[PDB]
Amino acid sequence: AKQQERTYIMVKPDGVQRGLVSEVIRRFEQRGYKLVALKMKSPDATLLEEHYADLKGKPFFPGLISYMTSGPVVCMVWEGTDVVKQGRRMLGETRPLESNPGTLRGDFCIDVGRNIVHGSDSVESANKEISLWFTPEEICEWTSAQHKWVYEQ
Amino acid sequence: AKQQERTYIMVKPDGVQRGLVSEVIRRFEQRGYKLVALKMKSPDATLLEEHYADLKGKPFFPGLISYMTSGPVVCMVWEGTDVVKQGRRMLGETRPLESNPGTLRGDFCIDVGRNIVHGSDSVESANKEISLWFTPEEICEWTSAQHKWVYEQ
Amino acid sequence: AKQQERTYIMVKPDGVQRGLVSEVIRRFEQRGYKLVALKMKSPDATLLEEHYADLKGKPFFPGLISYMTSGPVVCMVWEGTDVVKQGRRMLGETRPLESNPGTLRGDFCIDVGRNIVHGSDSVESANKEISLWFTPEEICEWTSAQHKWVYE
Amino acid sequence: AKQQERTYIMVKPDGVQRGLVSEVIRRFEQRGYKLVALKMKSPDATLLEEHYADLKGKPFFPGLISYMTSGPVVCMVWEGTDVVKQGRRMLGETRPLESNPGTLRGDFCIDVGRNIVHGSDSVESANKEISLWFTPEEICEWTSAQHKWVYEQGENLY
Amino acid sequence: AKQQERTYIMVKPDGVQRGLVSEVIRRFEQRGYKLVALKMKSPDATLLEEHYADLKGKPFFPGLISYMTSGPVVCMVWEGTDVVKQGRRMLGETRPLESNPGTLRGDFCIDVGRNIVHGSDSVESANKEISLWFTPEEICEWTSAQHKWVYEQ
Amino acid sequence: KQQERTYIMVKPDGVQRGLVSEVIRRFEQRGYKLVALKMKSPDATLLEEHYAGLISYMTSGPVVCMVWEGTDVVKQGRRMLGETRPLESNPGTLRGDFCIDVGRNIVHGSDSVESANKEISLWFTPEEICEWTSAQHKWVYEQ
Repeated sequence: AKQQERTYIMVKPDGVQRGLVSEVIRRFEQRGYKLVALKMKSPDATLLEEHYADLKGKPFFPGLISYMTSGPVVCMVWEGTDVVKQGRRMLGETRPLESNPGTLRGDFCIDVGRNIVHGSDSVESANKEISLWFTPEEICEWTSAQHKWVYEQ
Repeated sequence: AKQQERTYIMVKPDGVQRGLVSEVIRRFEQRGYKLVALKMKSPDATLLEEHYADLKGKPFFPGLISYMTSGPVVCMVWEGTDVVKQGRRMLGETRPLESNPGTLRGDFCIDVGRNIVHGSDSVESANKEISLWFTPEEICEWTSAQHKWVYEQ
Repeated sequence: AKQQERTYIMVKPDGVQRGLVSEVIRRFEQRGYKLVALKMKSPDATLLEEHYADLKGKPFFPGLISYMTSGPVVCMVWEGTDVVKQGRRMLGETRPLESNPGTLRGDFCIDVGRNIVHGSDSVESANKEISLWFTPEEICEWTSAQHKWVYE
Repeated sequence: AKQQERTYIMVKPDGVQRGLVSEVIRRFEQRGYKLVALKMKSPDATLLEEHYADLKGKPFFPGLISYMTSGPVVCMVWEGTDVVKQGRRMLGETRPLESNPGTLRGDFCIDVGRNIVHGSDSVESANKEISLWFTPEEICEWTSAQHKWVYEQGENLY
Repeated sequence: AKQQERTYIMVKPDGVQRGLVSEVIRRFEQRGYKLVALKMKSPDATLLEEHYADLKGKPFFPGLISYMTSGPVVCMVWEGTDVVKQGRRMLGETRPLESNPGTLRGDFCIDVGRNIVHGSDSVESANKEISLWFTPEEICEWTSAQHKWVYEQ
Repeated sequence: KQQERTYIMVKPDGVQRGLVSEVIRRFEQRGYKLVALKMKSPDATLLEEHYAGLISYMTSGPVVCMVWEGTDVVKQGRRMLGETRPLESNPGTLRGDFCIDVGRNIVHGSDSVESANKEISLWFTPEEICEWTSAQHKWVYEQ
């Protein structure tokens, strides 16, 4: 069951605009994490408001939703051991100015509000996010040919 | 109307297995072409049989369909001037042994039956393929920040 | 004589805006060619009008000049055997739609009017271009540590 | 203003000799920092002596000046929020043996005396360095097409 | 003398299977370390048991040896100042889940049992490993053209 | 068919210029299988047979010797290296991306299957060939 952990990764509108979709996918793909769902979407405010439900009511919330509807996003689900936490380490710290070289934000970003990508903060949050952005039918079950070389039996 | 041209690009099951999704996307993204639709899918045989309708009744057709259902694929639509023909030039010749270094198949492939990616062969094919794989609601309308720097006025 | 050939390479305002300066430099640097002059510049119209003198009078000319002053450019001189021709090959055809994958234009662009970079079309052209865009004191004389491994 | 902060980055003779000019530029360019000045130069000993003014008197000083005049350098000015501090971070520690993988020095260097690049250590030093290595006429202002995607709305805009 | 320090680096079977030989070499080559010995080998269990002598008796030991003989390895010797310590830092922590982005394991690995590469842990163990895996006749003496630009003399 | 092998060698200039990883990458990423590899300082006698001023350069530093396996690897290998003369080679090839002089063209590749078999047996012993099966075999090749 451990290798079956999943996380939700989203390239934010700035990531798409700046031509960083392939780079975000590369960090996960080259690591041995398995891509099990993927779509480009122009979500409406209602969907984004549920994604960010924990931030409702905060003064910056309306601006956040407006910004998140200003361009398309790329939604992904990745599967593998500890992918939630590893996913977060690969993105960098929330603030690019605190992120290290070698991370996505540390390599490509400057402002916290333009930090190109979102990753689930916990397995529980991942499960919520995955079900919000994808139907079960959109999640593609497959077995990697490199499984026995990425994981110990 | 020439900038509006679109083509259908699909990472085949071998491209997904070999971890080349990011590389295929990169070739288009870095060129200035605009990603307008994207999804991972496990298509059933009926959708693939329509995609490959012109090959129906060829002796290799059954094996092609079985192969194309042997892992997930990544479906994409790219937009920009001459994208059908340029997309094909970037993929390389159909046969990897005839493809030049610098092209996707020339860099990454050996066998014509394991040639990692599909690109529409013509504007007519592209229009058919786009509407076969995607509904209009899955196509994302957006304007790239770099438009005026990729295209002349 | 051969090894001292020089060409003029210029990242155009779209190349700079699209963050392709490092990539243009890499194609030459990794090839073993020697960078002997480099500067970012905002040329005035009078210089651009001399650079494009043969085009003066064409309907698109004023627009070309305004476009070429719309952002800074990166000016370079590269040195090495057959650098003019090899530089043009590495850039790809002038028209990106006719340029092959593996070339700068084949990899990165689409419209001939947004074709990110210029390289001299011949040694004759290079001599003219280098003299127009650089002063002799801006050319840096040096010997590469890999010279004996790049050249026989 | 915050977004207008600038730093001086210089590829040292070893960085040029080892073919690392493009890689140094890439780290800044891909990050959204704006290149506003750039030139290759073979500076006179006196310019370098002024650049390292506060190292005069040190036994290694003559040696440092001779080394820094041993090949051309590439001078740059980069602009963006926190560019001085982020620039240093991207370069890695001064000592390559203390620098982490992913930084320029950690990926490409071994010896502190051959550490390929210099970055201003502070805003004060950066302004001094920019003025020493470039004239105001060499600074080429511009606004990036990607500005609104690299930066959020700036605060206290008049 | 300090510039003459050497370490033993080995791409394990998973690193070879996953196509990561060029990437391991790149990390050392681009840093200015000097490659002085290199070979692909399918070692006998006897050689591996001596390599892993400190682990004899552990319950996983027989399984480790059978794993390490399940595909070829690539053996290397690198030379330069502090290469043992720097080499380990470039590989990352033993555990990929603790390794930082930018390191080999942090970029490409997930399971500690499939952590693609080995590096000597000390000058003492490096000297033992080098003489275990290579004869003196396989070590190539040469001087890099970039020596005076990598090192201050 | 898929068992075809070729001999690729990084010449002393390729090693000196830090291009070993890149030569390996071009073959590795293509799906070709590395079955033999070694760094060596061959003597004049091995070099004279191989080539039956050149011998001096070819002994001026170490080389990296390789055997790659896969369908059409001799011809595809040559294509990936580029034309013998770098000034005739296209961008995307190793010599077209990294070289200028024919006498400093960083790499050698067998020109035919017959030459490859001869070169492999000249530069490697049978015991140095490592046979294995790639986990990606069924995705690189059609059954």
